[PDB]
Amino acid sequence: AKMAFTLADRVTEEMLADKAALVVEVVEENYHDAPIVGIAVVNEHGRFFLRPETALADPQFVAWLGDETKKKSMFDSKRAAVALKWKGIELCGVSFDLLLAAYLLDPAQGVDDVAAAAKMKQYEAVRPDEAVYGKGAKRAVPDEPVLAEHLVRKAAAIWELERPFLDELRRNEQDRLLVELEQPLSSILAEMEFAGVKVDTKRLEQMGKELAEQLGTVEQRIYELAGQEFNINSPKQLGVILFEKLQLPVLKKTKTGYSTSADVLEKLAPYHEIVENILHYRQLGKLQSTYIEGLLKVVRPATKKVHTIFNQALTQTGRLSSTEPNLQNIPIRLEEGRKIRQAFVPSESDWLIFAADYSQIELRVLAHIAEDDNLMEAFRRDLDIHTKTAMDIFQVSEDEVTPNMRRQAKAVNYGIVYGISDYGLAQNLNISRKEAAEFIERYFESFPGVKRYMENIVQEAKQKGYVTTLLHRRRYLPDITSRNFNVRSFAERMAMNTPIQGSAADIIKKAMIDLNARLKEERLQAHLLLQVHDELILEAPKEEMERLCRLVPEVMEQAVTLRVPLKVDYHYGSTWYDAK
DNA sequence: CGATCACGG
DNA sequence: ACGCCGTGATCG
Ligand SMILES: Cc1cn([C@H]2CC[C@@H](COP(=O)(O)OP(=O)(O)OP(=O)(O)O)O2)c(=O)[nH]c1=O
Ligand SMILES: OC[C@H]1O[C@@](CO)(O[C@H]2O[C@H](CO)[C@@H](O)[C@H](O)[C@H]2O)[C@@H](O)[C@@H]1O
Ligand SMILES: [Mg+2]
Repeated sequence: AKMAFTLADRVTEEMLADKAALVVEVVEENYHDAPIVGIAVVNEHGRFFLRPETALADPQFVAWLGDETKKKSMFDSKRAAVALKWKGIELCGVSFDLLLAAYLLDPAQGVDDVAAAAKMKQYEAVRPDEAVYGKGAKRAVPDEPVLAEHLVRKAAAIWELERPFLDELRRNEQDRLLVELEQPLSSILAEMEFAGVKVDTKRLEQMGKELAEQLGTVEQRIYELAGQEFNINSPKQLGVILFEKLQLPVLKKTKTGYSTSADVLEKLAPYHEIVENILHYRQLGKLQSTYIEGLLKVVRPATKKVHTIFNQALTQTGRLSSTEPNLQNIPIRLEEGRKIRQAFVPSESDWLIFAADYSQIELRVLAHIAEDDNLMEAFRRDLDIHTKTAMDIFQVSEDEVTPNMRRQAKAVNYGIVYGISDYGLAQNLNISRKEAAEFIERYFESFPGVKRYMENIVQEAKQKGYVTTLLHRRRYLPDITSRNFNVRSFAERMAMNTPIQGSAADIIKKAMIDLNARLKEERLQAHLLLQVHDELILEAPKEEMERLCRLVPEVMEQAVTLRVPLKVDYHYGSTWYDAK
């Protein structure tokens, strides 16, 4: 169609109205220190394209960007706010984010550009980003006339789409979810990303050297026990060595061949001691490629900071994800890998890392939603839920529960409600299927409210076509009412899990908002560095630690009010490792 | 490029 | 058929 706009040479007053759609275009997927390629503004007065050299050097435009009373509608304002922070420019007054609006309406659409959001409301006057920029190796900023139209069309779409999106969100009881939760969170995340996390690169390099030496050792020992050289990192080549050369029993097959999973290898340990060396090599290899080589590749060598990106509009359940680097999967469960955490350090001298974590938040959320008398009682009385379950499924008194029995009970606790089978429980814990089935019966008899939640939540999903979380986030499950046992089954387990995992996401998000408010309120230097699903990581001057110790846990625990209390553990020290 | 494997929640 | 949600390295 025909859409008129001003390809402007200079900023003018009518471009600085107090309500506008604004596009600050960053074409690099990773927007940290990335170029801004163009600016579009659409308001009551018209449509404008501005060259970034010009607009970002203009004191009036920069003031307008920074003024919170001048309201902007955008798509992915976090991308813009961060790219602008790298250029030394503050962005304020973002009142609508089309990306977050589309995400809330349906995460399954995987909306990742203005065009994809526009399609939800049959708005077609805008091209997909991939069509304008090209895919893969063809990725390129087009000629200025083409770029300018594309950006103005994006700004025009946001301008037209705000009301229809807000109208549907309001209808879904998700309007406060957008304006009071996700949008404020976006600003908090932008600050966390830009600040970054400081890394001890010398320590990482030292670990890397040693690891390469252990790797070399374990590798040769594997070749020696196998009587051949092969690529150990090739599950397929490893399959041949284990199941053809060594004639080890084939315990599991996939559509592609023999499994060499950690679980299969565990079950093969009575047969040959090689499998235990292979497990060791894989643990070492992971630390090396992922957490040494990977981290050092992205660290900024002049500041020693890593700058992750929290994807706020990706997961189906309302969790965040973290990329380039992922800081939500740094090792903790085994002591060797946990030491990577010593390389995560305060950004200034005399600062400390502070870490706080919800205790068993998903099971507390389950207690609340299911209204199981027995489960609710456990949390109100501050009992250990994993020990209690152990007592119920092993039919023993409390003192008889072993640390191993607690671990098995933890697997039961995080498995049954989400649809684990007796088979799955038997395979995962390497125990008899008959006993696994008894565990499952005893659990349900001990927590009958949980059995009824599973039945009721699946019924609700079938009747409504979606499930909802505590703060009204939705996930649609069109696959749920199918005759196809597998497709229906996978959808049923999503119905069981999403309300629990998604409600836990809602609670921590609200917690981050409340916390930001107070830190700023009491004018502390403390700020957030990271969120890890049910944990918050901060850094602060050491003097601030007696305050954080009282403030952080309280904000966290009172974020929402449930039919059971929420519990938070917290720790500080001179590295992330030490914050335990 | 989709599976496999390992790491976290 | 066989708990859920993620990212990265690596393979063929
Ligand atoms: C280990 C593991 C964990 N999870 C999720 C669900 C919980 C969170 C946090 O794990 P944690 O051991 O702290 O659990 P928590 O209940 O906090 O137990 P602790 O009191 O920390 O022992 O991770 C899981 O889904 N499957 C697993 O096998
Ligand atoms: O800016 C993050 C935001 O952008 C999207 C696309 O709209 O994802 C892009 O950026 C991510 C972070 O660099 C990449 O991981 C992703 O591959 C890229 O498409 C959204 O998905 C995201 O919320
Ligand atoms: Mg825990």
